[PDB]
Amino acid sequence: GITGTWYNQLGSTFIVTAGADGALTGTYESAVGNAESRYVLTGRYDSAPATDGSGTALGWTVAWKNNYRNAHSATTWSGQYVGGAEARINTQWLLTSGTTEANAWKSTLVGHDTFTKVKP
Amino acid sequence: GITGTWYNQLGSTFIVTAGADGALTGTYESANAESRYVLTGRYDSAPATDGSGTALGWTVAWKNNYRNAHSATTWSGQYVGGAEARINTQWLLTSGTTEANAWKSTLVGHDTFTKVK
Amino acid sequence: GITGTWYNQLGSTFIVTAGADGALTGTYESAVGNAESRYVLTGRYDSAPATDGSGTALGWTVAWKNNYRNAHSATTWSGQYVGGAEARINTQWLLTSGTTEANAWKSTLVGHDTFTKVKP
Amino acid sequence: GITGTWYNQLGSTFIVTAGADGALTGTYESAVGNAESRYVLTGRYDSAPATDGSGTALGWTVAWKNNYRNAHSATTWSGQYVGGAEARINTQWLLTSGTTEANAWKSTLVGHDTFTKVK
Repeated sequence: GITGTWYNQLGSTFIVTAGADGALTGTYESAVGNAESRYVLTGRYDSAPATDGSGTALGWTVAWKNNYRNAHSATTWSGQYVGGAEARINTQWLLTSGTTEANAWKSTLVGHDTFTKVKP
Repeated sequence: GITGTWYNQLGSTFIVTAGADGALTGTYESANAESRYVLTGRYDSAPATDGSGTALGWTVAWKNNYRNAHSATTWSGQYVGGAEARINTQWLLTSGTTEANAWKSTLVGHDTFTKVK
Repeated sequence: GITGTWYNQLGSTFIVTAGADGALTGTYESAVGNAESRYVLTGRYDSAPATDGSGTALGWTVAWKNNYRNAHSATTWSGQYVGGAEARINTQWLLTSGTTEANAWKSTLVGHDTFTKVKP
Repeated sequence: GITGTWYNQLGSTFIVTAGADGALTGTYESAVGNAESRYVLTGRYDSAPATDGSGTALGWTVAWKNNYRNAHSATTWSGQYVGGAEARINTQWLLTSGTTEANAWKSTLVGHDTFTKVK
């Protein structure tokens, strides 16, 4: 299932536990950006997905502050878990930095990450 | 300044506690108990003090004890304090789909939250 | 209709002509970023919208190169025109910069612009 | 390097001409290529990109109306072209449908497409 250790296409490490109540908890270690070591993540997933072959919807957030760095920013990943021989979590993400109002127009980056249980 | 009740532009209500460890926890009501859902997320607990906003994000999975849309929304944005405080966000809403329908699985939009209705 | 001079919430100026064949042409002047004076835009719109009260879908692109500056980037706006007492074009946009592969993960900003024929 | 036929990961095809002035013009279609699947495309690209190894920024729009059908929607692709023997156009896209105001919150889909010169 969702619980386990996942890697995105750039080598970031996503260590997640999916709880009975729909909770996602764990740590994220980024391979890019103003980041170093692990950061806390929390999120939610559908704990009773459809039974028609559909994926399992989920999302989570990392605020890029830990005991060693603070980038004044946060990423959310929104996506779905797809089971099978090679399980996969396909996501799109938004990375918002704290800005002044005049700079808010350039506050948010967008991209897509795919996660598997093997290193890229 | 984040902890409390917030209201978006379309009649939703966003109730949150910002914990000392960077946690966001609370409930989201998209319109009674049938419409309330758990939310969890994170925020920058040590933001800059130069006029910049406070970065944050949270997730709602659209399942409760009454309904299940097989979908989840993430909001990514920043809190801005002051007399007219706001949380300005962009969001992604992914539905569980088959592989053939995955290309149309994700909606995008934006929400602005205020402390007054 | 769509043809006219529009302004977004930051004061950018969008001068557009909607042709009978579905073509959008005109110029864009940005209130923000590495930009000066007018830039070419081209795009498309639905020349036969639904008759059920729905808006009119459209989109356009600006490459941020003109005779004065070149930011090595391009924005696309995707949205719909909504007729009314206060006509409005509501959009969401993607701004992609030319980058190296190592920097591609942070190549794309995302936002939302609303345009009116009155400058806010 | 942009002018020619490109294929995405899901069976769509587009033929584009990159003009000297920065114009993109052409047609977007399905793998089958039947007339009912073909739509006009129009966009812009950076006609003087950097020389430091960066990609070439571009974007284009397709409104999903042709002589045969009308989905009352339009997609914009925003991305960069990367040349070489394994040339690519890497994009993210937004697909907005015309909606009433009550339904505008769910008017816009987002995704990503990768285009290659080979099927």
